[PDB]
Amino acid sequence: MDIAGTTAFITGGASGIGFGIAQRLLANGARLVLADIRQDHLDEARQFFEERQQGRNVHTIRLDVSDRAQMAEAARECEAVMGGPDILINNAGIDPSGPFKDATYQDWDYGLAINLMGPINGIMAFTPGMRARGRGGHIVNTASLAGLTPMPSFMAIYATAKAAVITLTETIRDSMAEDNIGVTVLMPGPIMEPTEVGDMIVDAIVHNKLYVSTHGNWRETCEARFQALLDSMP
Amino acid sequence: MDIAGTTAFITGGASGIGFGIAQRLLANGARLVLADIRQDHLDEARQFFEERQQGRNVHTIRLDVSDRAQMAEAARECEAVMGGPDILINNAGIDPSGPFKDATYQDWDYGLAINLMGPINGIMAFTPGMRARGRGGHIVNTASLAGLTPMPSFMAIYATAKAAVITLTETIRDSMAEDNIGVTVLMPGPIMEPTEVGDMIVDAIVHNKLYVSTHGNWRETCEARFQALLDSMP
Repeated sequence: MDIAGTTAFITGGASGIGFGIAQRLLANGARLVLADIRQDHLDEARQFFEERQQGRNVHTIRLDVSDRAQMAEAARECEAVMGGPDILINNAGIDPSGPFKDATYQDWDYGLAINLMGPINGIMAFTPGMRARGRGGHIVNTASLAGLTPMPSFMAIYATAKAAVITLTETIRDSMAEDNIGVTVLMPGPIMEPTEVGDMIVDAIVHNKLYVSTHGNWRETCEARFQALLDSMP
Repeated sequence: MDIAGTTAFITGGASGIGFGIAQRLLANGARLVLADIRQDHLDEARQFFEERQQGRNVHTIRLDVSDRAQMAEAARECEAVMGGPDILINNAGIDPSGPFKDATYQDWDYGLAINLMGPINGIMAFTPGMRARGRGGHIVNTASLAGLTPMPSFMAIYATAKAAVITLTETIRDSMAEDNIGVTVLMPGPIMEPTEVGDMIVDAIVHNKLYVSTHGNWRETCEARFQALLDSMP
């Protein structure tokens, strides 16, 4: 899809990959709504754009992506203030990792709430409008290569959630396509510069690419896992 | 591990795959605790074994695997009544499929609660004892080939949950290994006789196999997905 003239709503938008994506979407003609849990991060992020004389095209919303009522409110605020959005970037995450025997129900609940239910809540809250407005759109979900390559037990919660996000994104593709909404799952490793990731995401939105991986260092470990899965099949 | 003289706790144990696993574990010398949400199913399953003079080796518990308090109760009752368990089969599932546009938060919460949090709750409630008793054990989680091969959007919730269970099982392996507890993820297709699946699980427990797939029909479709993932990697 064409990025020019669109509005992008970006969770975890005040730092890291989310902020790199923000920069490159704005550079390609999008207006921005940055959502994040930290007030100070959001103000710093908009100040960056302020210094580049683009403050009027960036709005910020303090948001907990696990709060479904807040997510619905944010979708209405986005539409009112900046329009749309046409582009939804579900990028917020957290890392609940630690010795697996020390893991608690609270770790599981929080880990899944942000990393898995965040994107689900975004899809639930934003797609009714994205479908109804009828001008297409795009959804990017940030997963991780930790959702694909074999991971150790101290990363069980994170890996489990991010694997789910990969399959979620794959599986909703046909449903979203009915209303000309493309989907992409972003699978980072160690974050390469955020604006480089941003440009990969620009390409994925423009050309409707399902998969974006930032690194290839786990090609062989992934291949080995994939082969073991295949070998299990009679 | 040797199955003879062990106790197996099996969720969704009163029908389908769970009951086939129950049958073959008992045939290999395990005592059984069958857990299921349906009391009438449990009664029928109990009767089946009673008529084959195996009644005193089977115990039934009505259980909602998404209820953590009930799961804690079940672990206490299992240990008291039948001992152990040495073998934990997290097999309960449900399918909230339907047009993805019409999916509700309730569909997602139910789908994830049973299919993903069920096994997590089983692990959390049962593995402390399995570790403490110090005689090792085995955990089988029932996922699905739907968690691996590309699925249509109307199956998004099920596919998402089952993909997560595959990764859950992979990642916890090294933690469970510390206490000589092996793990297996079972990935079924269309259910082939349940007892045939049961024998695959006997083999997995005896030989500590990480993966069991019941069908080879999705080899090529999985290969294509895996290749697309690999191709995304720089």
